[PDB]
Amino acid sequence: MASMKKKGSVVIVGRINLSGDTAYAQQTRGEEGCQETSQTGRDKNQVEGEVQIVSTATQTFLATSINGVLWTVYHGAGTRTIASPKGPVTQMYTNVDKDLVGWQAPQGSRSLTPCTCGSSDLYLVTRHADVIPVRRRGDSRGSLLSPRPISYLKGSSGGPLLCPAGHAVGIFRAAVSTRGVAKAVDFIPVESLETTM
Ligand SMILES: COc1ccc2nc(C)c(O[C@@H]3C[C@H]4C(=O)N[C@]5(C(=O)NS(=O)(=O)C6(C)CC6)C[C@H]5/C=C\CCCCC[C@H](NC(=O)OC5(C)CCC5)C(=O)N4C3)nc2c1
Ligand SMILES: [Zn+2]
Repeated sequence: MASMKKKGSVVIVGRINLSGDTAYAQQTRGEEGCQETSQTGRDKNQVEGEVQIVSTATQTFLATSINGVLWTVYHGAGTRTIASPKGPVTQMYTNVDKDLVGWQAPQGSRSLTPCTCGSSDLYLVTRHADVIPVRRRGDSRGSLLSPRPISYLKGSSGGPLLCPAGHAVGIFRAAVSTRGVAKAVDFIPVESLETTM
């Protein structure tokens, strides 16, 4: 019992900048600082933007602020705390049945607005700042207009699907593939988040 370890915190290591004319990834912390922040849970870096790049000791993925909650996937974060300036912060939402977790949105982040447009013309934002057109096909499904190898989507779970107006429509959860080519995506609809709150 004395030699039992504690898993580290999720750590913000960068962001996807959607501010201006061009989307681009920014890194805010390197691997050594990430590993240390994961163990202490103390992250004093300023946070900005809507889409964060996050990492554990073993995985990296995305997390998206909607309505004052930083949302991501359970298969990335598990039940882990997130590092913050005052120490590890416990999850405010955990739903393994939805592959969904959330923490209070960090001070300085901006939140996306939940979409009420009812539009089926969506855009998936990846960890490489690709903005991928996706046609909505169901409550939790959308097809890529231009399929591509799943490699290009790996590490983007927790990223947003946006409507034409830039509202949040869902959180990227899984990729549907044939012969390694992603033809469709599975996502947590924003309404499932809004119900969870
Ligand atoms: C443990 O407790 C839980 C609870 C509920 C869970 N619920 C789901 C649906 C789940 O699925 C896992 C993880 C997810 C994934 O891989 N997600 C993306 C991703 O990027 N992760 S990641 O960031 O790299 C990483 C791992 C965090 C660091 C976007 C994926 C990108 C590429 C796919 C790669 C090949 C995989 C193709 C696969 N496909 C698929 O399952 O399709 C369907 C059958 C499911 C409905 C249709 C797929 O996508 N996943 C498999 N695990 C759960 C686990
Ligand atoms: Zn909208």
